Amino acid sequence: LELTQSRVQKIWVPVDHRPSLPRSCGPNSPTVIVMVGLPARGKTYISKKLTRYLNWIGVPTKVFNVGEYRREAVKQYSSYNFFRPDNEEAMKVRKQCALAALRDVKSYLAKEGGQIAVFDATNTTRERRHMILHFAKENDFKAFFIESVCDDPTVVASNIMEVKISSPDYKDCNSAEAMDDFMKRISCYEASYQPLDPDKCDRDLSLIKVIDVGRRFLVNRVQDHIQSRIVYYLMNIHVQPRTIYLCRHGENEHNLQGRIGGDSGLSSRGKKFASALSKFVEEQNLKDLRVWTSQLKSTIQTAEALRLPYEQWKALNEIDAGVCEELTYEEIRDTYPEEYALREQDKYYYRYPTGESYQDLVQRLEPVIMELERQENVLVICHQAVLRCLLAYFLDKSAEEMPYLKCPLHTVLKLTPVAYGCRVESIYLNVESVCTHRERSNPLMRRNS
Amino acid sequence: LELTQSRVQKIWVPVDHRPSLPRSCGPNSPTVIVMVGLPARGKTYISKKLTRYLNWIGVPTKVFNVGEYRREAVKQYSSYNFFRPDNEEAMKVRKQCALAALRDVKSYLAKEGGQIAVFDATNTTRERRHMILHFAKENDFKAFFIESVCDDPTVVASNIMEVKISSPDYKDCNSAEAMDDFMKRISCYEASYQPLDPDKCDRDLSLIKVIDVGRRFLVNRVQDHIQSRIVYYLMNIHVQPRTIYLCRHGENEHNLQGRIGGDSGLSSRGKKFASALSKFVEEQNLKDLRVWTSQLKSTIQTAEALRLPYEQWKALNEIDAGVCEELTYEEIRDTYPEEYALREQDKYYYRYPTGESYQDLVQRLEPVIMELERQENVLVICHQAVLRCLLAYFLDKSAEEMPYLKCPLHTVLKLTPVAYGCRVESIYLNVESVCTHRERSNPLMRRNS
Ligand SMILES: Nc1ncnc2c1ncn2[C@@H]1O[C@H](COP(=O)(O)OP(=O)(O)O)[C@@H](O)[C@H]1O
Ligand SMILES: Nc1ncnc2c1ncn2[C@@H]1O[C@H](COP(=O)(O)OP(=O)(O)O)[C@@H](O)[C@H]1O
Ligand SMILES: O=P(O)(O)OC[C@H]1O[C@@](CO)(OP(=O)(O)O)[C@@H](O)[C@@H]1O
Ligand SMILES: O=P(O)(O)OC[C@H]1O[C@@](CO)(OP(=O)(O)O)[C@@H](O)[C@@H]1O
Ligand SMILES: O=P(O)(O)OC[C@H]1O[C@](O)(CO)[C@@H](O)[C@@H]1O
Ligand SMILES: O=P(O)(O)OC[C@H]1O[C@](O)(CO)[C@@H](O)[C@@H]1O
Repeated sequence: LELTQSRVQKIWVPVDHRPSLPRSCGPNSPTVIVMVGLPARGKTYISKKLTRYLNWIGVPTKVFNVGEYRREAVKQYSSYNFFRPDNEEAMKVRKQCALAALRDVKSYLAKEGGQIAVFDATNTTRERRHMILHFAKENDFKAFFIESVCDDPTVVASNIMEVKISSPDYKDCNSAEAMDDFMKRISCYEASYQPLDPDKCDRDLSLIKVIDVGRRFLVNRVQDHIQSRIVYYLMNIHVQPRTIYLCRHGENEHNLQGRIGGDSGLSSRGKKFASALSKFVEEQNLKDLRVWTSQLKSTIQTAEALRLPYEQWKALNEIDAGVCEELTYEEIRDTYPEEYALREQDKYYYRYPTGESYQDLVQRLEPVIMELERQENVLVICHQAVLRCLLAYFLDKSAEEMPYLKCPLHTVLKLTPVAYGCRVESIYLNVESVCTHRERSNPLMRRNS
Repeated sequence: LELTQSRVQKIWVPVDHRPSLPRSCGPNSPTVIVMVGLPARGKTYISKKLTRYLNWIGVPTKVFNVGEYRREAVKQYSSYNFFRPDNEEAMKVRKQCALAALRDVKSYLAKEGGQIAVFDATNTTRERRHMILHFAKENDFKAFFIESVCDDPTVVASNIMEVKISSPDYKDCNSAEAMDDFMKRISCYEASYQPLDPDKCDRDLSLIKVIDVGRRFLVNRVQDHIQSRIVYYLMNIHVQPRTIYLCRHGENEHNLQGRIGGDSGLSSRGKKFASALSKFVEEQNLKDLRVWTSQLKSTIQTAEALRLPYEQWKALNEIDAGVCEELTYEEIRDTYPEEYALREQDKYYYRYPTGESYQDLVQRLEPVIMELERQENVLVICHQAVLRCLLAYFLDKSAEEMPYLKCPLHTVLKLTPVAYGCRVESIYLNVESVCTHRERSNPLMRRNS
């Protein structure tokens, strides 16, 4: 009925004429995601990636790798003997490591504002899992299990070579031995490993059993929206090798006049960039390649130069500056000085009058991201702000740094799957253009001054 | 490089200066969705609903119910004897009915522009399914299977009472007998019913096995984006009883001046509507109720009147009229006569300059819809165009009629799950307001006139 619009987010909230003594209060249950499976099954991989996605879409998440807790308690690794079921002392340390991790999980979900906590450990026994349930139960946390099952020696072998042997545990080992020691380590967990059994013992557990690297899934009783998304997400990511290329439209006319937004076409240099891009793609010699653009003339003209089928996406359109479209930063500061200042102090959440915020872009780009995960080779020709959002997702950058990532014109960012994330390579196509990057940039409201 | 922007959709396409003799060409493989399971398992329900969703998001889909083909070939039903495995003649008719349906499936996917075809029949035998694969294989159609398994007599019994007994097959029967005849009919299919076996015989088939009304899922090798969505969709819909209420913000100031868009607050009547709405909600006496609004002041003020926690969604914001925001239809016709005319001849695809189209709303509302499916009781306070889109989804209205659906101010649309769809009830809260509904509305370009 009677409200006021927040200055940064432009959100309508009710005016709280806090009486004499303003009462605050503060601070949807948090979720503990429990990874399950033998080592070298991709649990850490899934953990890190899922967390990357969730934080990007706005759900604060953190991974709690029990392994790191162990490396912290036991300075240097020696061999798999540490993991033998008969190693009574090591068992105490391992148990202590897991409980210490949960301790931090409690502090995260109950005292640091986190919503999701990924408990990354083998958690291969009903006994370990029951303990976690109890823990969750007493702290009022929902529990969701993700088990990875893979009995393909080629896969396990490969997984070991990609992330295991180069672990700090094997700092003083050659491939031959690290590989041999890890295999023995896995054997240690095999005897008491009790996979999840939803059609029986684990009927009441909320879980997803990822089988044969995503070939098949077994989902049991999803509880909420959050558990709905993850499941959706896990069923769309793959591990096939491929490359993702990201770049902006060749320089446009508004770029030259320092004008934001609009729908201007390519400048002579922008067109030059287009051919260069065509040459670059040709040289990459990719068997197949999808090309995506926004619906703004700028990106489509660039795509045309490629002579390849491309698909337009309205979601890739540049951020909408509202009443500031087509205006220069100078004109914005002069006409909307307060709006200008507000954006500089909170560039991620700031929303343009009748326009958008970087936050809006993320919600808007979520489906572009979901498709990128499903695809193989893809070239995305877009815009500065948009590019920053996608890049933030792939490179796991925070919301605070997202609106400042450097995404120059005429430059292609080549992204490749490496280890637990994405490797990025920058390739400038050698065509001049303007630079549209802008970095971040009291006494009277106090006595004495 | 050199393109032109389409007048209606504002989409940048390359100029095709069709040479002397313009060549056209024309017209992603189509998909045949194969339903599997004993009768009264919700296959038709799933079929119709999935098709409702798909067409709404833009993927042309149609259901091919073999049952209707049979009722068409055999004027009147008599009893389950028709379905006995020893009824050699009926078997010929049934086979003929299925093949006739596929025939229409071919014509749909290959000659009518359809993308998805839902083959709705029990398809309970490996033999029937293998036939469908062959069919698909020879027409270059992908094949996806959805099997519904339910061994809960209470469920089957209930399903029978809700959609079976009231079938035209039982026009001359009382509940007692229709129920008894249907049970015998189901027995007929039980002997040769071979459920899907993904971990064996059906390993290479793309399928999802819905178990215990969604309690559990078994997904096997999703092939594309399309099979990704459906799966996601099926895992989010439920059949619990609940109600969805939809209405617009109480009348606002711009409403009074005949002004579109903007972010004006409630008028005195709009506020009156707010209290009325509060009274209405109270009288509905719902155990729980979620309230959703847009981020425009109008809907939030309305929600405030309820004194209930509500969640804002940027996706629910009214359609964006671009450079026409805050303008009157009169001012639009006068200032942008051509834009005005263009919108009237293609109201669904038309996009406002630097604004949106009803088509954009759908893509934008997809996640609102997905959440509505996951929830129980929900009150959505929004806007005319937005409301029309949601209503179009629930009432299965076409894109052509969506921008004209009647969604008056101060009126609540109560939606309830009934049969295979949604029942709608309109409740006007008895508070005056303006009417913002607008219906649809050569010689010189020819010789002689
Ligand atoms: N669902 C999966 N099944 C098997 N291997 C996978 C899966 N997802 C990812 N991987 C692979 O596993 C490796 C990462 O394994 P890691 O996460 O360290 O295993 P773990 O934590 O289970 O000991 C990568 O090479 C990755 O490609
Ligand atoms: N996954 C499901 N399992 C069991 N019953 C369901 C499911 N989905 C919907 N239903 C119920 O089934 C009924 C509709 O059944 P119908 O589609 O005619 O069955 P069928 O086509 O299998 O003979 C409705 O009462 C609906 O609530
Ligand atoms: O509590 P458990 O089940 O042992 O799981 C965590 C353990 O797994 C290890 C299994 O090798 O994996 P990780 O690679 O995740 O570090 C150990 O470091 C750690 O002790
Ligand atoms: O080809 P089949 O496997 O018999 O499936 C379609 C058949 O199922 C029926 C099963 O009762 O169901 P429906 O309610 O879908 O009409 C019959 O009308 C029809 O003959
Ligand atoms: O996020 P920033 O640093 O304000 O830059 C935003 C601008 O970048 C551009 O893509 C190019 O200036 C504009 O269209 C957009 O308004
Ligand atoms: O779809 P229509 O019939 O053009 O009406 C659209 C308009 O409806 C409103 O919600 C009210 O006029 C406007 O904000 C919006 O522009």
